[PDB]
Amino acid sequence: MPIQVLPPQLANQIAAGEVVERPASVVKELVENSLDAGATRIDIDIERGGAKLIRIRDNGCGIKKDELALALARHATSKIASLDDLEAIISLGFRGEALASISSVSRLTLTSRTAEQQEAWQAYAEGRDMNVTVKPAAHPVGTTLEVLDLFYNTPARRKFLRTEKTEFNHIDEIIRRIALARFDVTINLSHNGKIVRQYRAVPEGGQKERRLGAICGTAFLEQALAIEWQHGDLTLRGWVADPNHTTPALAEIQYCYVNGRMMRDRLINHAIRQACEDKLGADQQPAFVLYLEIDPHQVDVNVHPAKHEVRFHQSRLVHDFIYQGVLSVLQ
Amino acid sequence: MPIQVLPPQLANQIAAGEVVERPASVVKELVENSLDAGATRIDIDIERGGAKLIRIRDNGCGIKKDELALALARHATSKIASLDDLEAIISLGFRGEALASISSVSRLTLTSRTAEQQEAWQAYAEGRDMNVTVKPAAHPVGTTLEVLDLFYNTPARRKFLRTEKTEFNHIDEIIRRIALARFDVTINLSHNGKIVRQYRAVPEGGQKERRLGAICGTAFLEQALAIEWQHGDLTLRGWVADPNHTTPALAEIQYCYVNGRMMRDRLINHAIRQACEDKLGADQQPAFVLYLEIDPHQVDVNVHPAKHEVRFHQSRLVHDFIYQGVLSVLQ
DNA sequence: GCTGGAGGCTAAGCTAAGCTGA
DNA sequence: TCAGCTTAGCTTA
Ligand SMILES: Nc1ncnc2c1ncn2[C@@H]1O[C@H](COP(=O)(O)OP(=O)(O)NP(=O)(O)O)[C@@H](O)[C@H]1O
Ligand SMILES: Nc1ncnc2c1ncn2[C@@H]1O[C@H](COP(=O)(O)OP(=O)(O)NP(=O)(O)O)[C@@H](O)[C@H]1O
Ligand SMILES: [Mg+2]
Ligand SMILES: [Mg+2]
Repeated sequence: MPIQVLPPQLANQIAAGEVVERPASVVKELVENSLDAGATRIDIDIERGGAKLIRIRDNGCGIKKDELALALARHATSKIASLDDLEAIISLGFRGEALASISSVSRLTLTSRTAEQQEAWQAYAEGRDMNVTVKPAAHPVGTTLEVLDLFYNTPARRKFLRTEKTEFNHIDEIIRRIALARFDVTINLSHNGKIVRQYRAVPEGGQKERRLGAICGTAFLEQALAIEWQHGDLTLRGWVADPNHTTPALAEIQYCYVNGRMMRDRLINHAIRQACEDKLGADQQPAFVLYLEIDPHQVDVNVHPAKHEVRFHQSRLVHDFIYQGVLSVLQ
Repeated sequence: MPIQVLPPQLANQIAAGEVVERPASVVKELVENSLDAGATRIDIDIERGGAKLIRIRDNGCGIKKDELALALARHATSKIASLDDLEAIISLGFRGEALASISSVSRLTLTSRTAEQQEAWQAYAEGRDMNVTVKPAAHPVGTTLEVLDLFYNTPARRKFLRTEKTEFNHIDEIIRRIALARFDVTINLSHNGKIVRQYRAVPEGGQKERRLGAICGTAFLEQALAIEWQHGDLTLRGWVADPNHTTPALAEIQYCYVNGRMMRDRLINHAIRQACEDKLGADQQPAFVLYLEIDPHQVDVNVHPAKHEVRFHQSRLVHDFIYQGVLSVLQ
């Protein structure tokens, strides 16, 4: 058997194996792409638990017609030009294996119109080589993605899809986590056409209690302890629940963000777990939302396909900083 | 800010961010390539903790000149042709992004000679466009990879290399895990030219115990309890230590394999952790080397870039099966 | 003697609570 | 004001 180059559709389907875990991961990737384009209104429209239709609409800068084809392509992005840019990144996007993977394992139609361009355009990728065709359409300034029949072309991945309810629950979990990360963009979720969740954006210099309550819950809000802890460029803000009377209903909310990204990292969770176990004695594991800010040069984020976990250049210092911050919180 | 295709060197450097974590990951990837290729003698030579030179030599099938050129390329492999092959994986390779990534973040000089072809060939990929140069060389039947000056051209990642000692410790850990996974191949590790570890291959139907002692110490062997728990298609074989007198020195040995690949999976580790914490006190978490064998269709392995986390189609059944197996072991 | 790095399910069905229609 | 339907929480696989 010879060493032969995989056809681009097959290569993208393999990339979809790591970056597209469930319909929830498709919603996360498309929402992040909209947020990086400076969008303020995000309208997500899940149908049949994401298996049938996932539609995301935004009021972002859009994708001009000629570059629409290269947007759907693989290893093609407008967020890095060289390794130096990758060292100091601010966007939620580095590589071009985001739209390529989803378009490979589904029927992805990309409708967009930039503010400068008068007329909107559609683009969808099909075939063994994933060629893209651009048809004219009507849309306001912004972009709309429709992911239809997810894993239609990969029978094995469809076998992995769970029931309609659980898949929407995972999509709702990702929407809630994105909404907390950015308290400045309105996110409107809708399942089977019936509105499920609406978060109205609090403007810069506003009250953060209302939206956080709508996402976390009233119990978390009345039991929230807002914090601010700085040892230099390391700054840890956010709300931590009180462990004295935390209920199992509140236990599900354990989110941590590093420079505005969703972190499911071992180091940070372990630091909080040690802090909780030291000033309590047992694993009550109280609810918390922590926003950590560091120079992007002290952190490496190109570590995981879905960019959940992160590698810190100052691992022991960051662990000590988070541990001291949570220890101060429990006072 | 236009959408531009990333140059191949940059794209491969980004892939290296996820697949090439440390010199240990480079040793793991190159050793896996040799085993699947069919090798009985693997000779690894780490110099200056992997930072200066990593050389892996095998007695495998080798790579002919034209296929040698495509070996260094990205998305080029001889282990999958279509999705059906990806469903029915019996090899340790799916994508072509491992050698492309290592050749991107280092000076990779692949040298090989197949059994049939007359003479050996040395091939290396260089430049921002990653052109491949194939010069003549001398080598017996098999292949040799030399990774020199790891992360020389990526200063951002070199700062993450810890020391000479720790990097070799991680390489030694991966070598011991590979050796246990296949008791069929001789693996000879050498640091700065001084032999550190030698494991001689036990012939088919041979006694495993002596090699297991060389990898996990005599204490594991006097405290070993072999198992064969089989329910339906699921078979959990291997050796588990006794928690009655387990030392912290033995606690480092917690390896688990799914269809003969090294798993750092959340579901499996969690199941063993629950089983140990139910029939023990003070979180004893005893040492174990357990081989799970499952139908290749009921587990998905294309889940993580470094392939140490699997997605099971029957998550609850597999968790219960492993939990029951370890619970039976602890009596 | 000092120094790195942190193990840690997941999903479906049933029952209870709240809101809307008769 | 009471009954029925939908959504959330809990339990077992
Ligand atoms: N909603 C949007 N509005 C405007 N531009 C967009 C939008 N979505 C995607 N784009 C652009 O289109 C390109 C498509 O590439 P993509 O694969 O999404 O890159 P990425 O976001 O950097 N990838 P990743 O690292 O996986 O997150 C991006 O570089 C964006 O700049
Ligand atoms: N030691 C070796 N001996 C023989 N053939 C080899 C060897 N190493 C690599 N090859 C061949 O070169 C190709 C390149 O493999 P590589 O780029 O590492 O990806 P892969 O191993 O096929 N998949 P992945 O698990 O992602 O790394 C393989 O398909 C093999 O056919
Ligand atoms: Mg993207
Ligand atoms: Mg490989």
